[PDB]
Amino acid sequence: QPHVVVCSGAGMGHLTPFLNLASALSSAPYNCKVTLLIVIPLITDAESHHISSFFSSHPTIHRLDFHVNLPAPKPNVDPFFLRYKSISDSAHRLPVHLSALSPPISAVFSDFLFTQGLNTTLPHLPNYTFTTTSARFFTLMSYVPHLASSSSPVEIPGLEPFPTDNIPPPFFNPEHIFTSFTISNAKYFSLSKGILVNTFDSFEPETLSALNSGDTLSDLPPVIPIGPLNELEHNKQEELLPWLDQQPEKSVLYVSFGNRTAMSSDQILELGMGLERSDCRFIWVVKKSELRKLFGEELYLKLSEKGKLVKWVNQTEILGHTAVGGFLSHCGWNSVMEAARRGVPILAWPQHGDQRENAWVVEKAGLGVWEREWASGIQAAIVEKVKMIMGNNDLRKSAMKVGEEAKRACDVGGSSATALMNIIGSLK
Ligand SMILES: O=c1[nH]c(=O)n([C@@H]2O[C@H](COP(=O)(O)OP(=O)(O)OP(=O)(O)O)[C@@H](O)[C@H]2O)cc1Br
Repeated sequence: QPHVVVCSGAGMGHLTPFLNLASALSSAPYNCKVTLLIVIPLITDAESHHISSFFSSHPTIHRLDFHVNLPAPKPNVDPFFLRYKSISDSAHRLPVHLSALSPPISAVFSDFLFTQGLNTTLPHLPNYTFTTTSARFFTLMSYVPHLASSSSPVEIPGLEPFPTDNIPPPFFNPEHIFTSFTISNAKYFSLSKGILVNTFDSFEPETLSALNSGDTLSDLPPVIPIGPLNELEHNKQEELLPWLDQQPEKSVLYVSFGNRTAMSSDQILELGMGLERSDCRFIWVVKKSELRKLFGEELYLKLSEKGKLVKWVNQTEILGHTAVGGFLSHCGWNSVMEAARRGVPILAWPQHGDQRENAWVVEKAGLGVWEREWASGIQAAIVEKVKMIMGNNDLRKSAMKVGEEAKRACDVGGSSATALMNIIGSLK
């Protein structure tokens, strides 16, 4: 009976958890009427494919497009940052757009980019901000308006200090494009009904206990873990599954630095050489002619003999496969949670944004280990650490326990399932 609107943003790291939320709410035991807002046009052609597939497989979820013009490119500015700004700038349009829906909407579950727009413009709708990052990094985000100097760590009372090394450098520049919309939106988190986080109590217990006490970041509304949100299905299974079926248990390293272009040609080459020297079986989402002459023919062949060099996979199907023994990851939060759910040990090589703090959380939780200066010697970093990640050892066991706790959290009666049920049960 309750009609809820899930308001997604731009790019897969934002899209996926919104799709997962929308799907979870549509089905039992929540049984909501769900509308899924999509910002058009989409930033890449790939997302269009995935979004269309989703609505076909969930006919009871209504699509709602929300047009926002592409901003004009700039020499200096990142194109994703420009797009986020444009979505943030558009957000004030949402209450009218959303209130024109039927039936009556009970609540909005929205991207952080829509916070200021939804929370300051009439009509006032009940808005839960759904952050797609860790509780850890979210607490830093909430503090960005209170940033002055970068001389010392940022110390939020009641939380472990944030070293300057891990804070995105833009956050110390109030007119950096990213910082500007972070501030604008974070200033109004206090007017949200709650902050939903794709995490679980036993994964981030120190952060969450501090928040739950009322003494730390007291202006925030309740911060509510609702994860790990379990994944969607698709009408095209992962192509590599029968190849994975042929490999020994826990023998394959899954390698992914996310959707966007992450590493330089020199870095890709070095990773190639390291993977070659490791003799590990692998599946590596690289971001097939480019690669042959990037690696050279000798190395490209040797890599092909042990692994799969791919442009795209169904990541959850890979991580759920018994052949996969480890995950070399940039620690985008969706990837962390997908790995947590399946108990897959992570070798964390973070690059930017929330990734370093996410990597810290991964190590603190016993899900993996963060190689802080991986990028100073890529070939050596993989050759040294992969065997510990891929071993039958203390880390494998700690990762396995995280998986058990992650499944427990979203099972009936679990910390996250209960949290989400309470939200939905309170609804109009
Ligand atoms: O081949 C692939 N298949 C695939 O299903 N994914 C899926 O993209 C999703 C989003 O990724 P993150 O959060 O891990 O990293 P990012 O850097 O791309 O996003 P941010 O959180 O930093 O914005 C995850 O749900 C993956 O499962 C990604 C890749 Br790559």
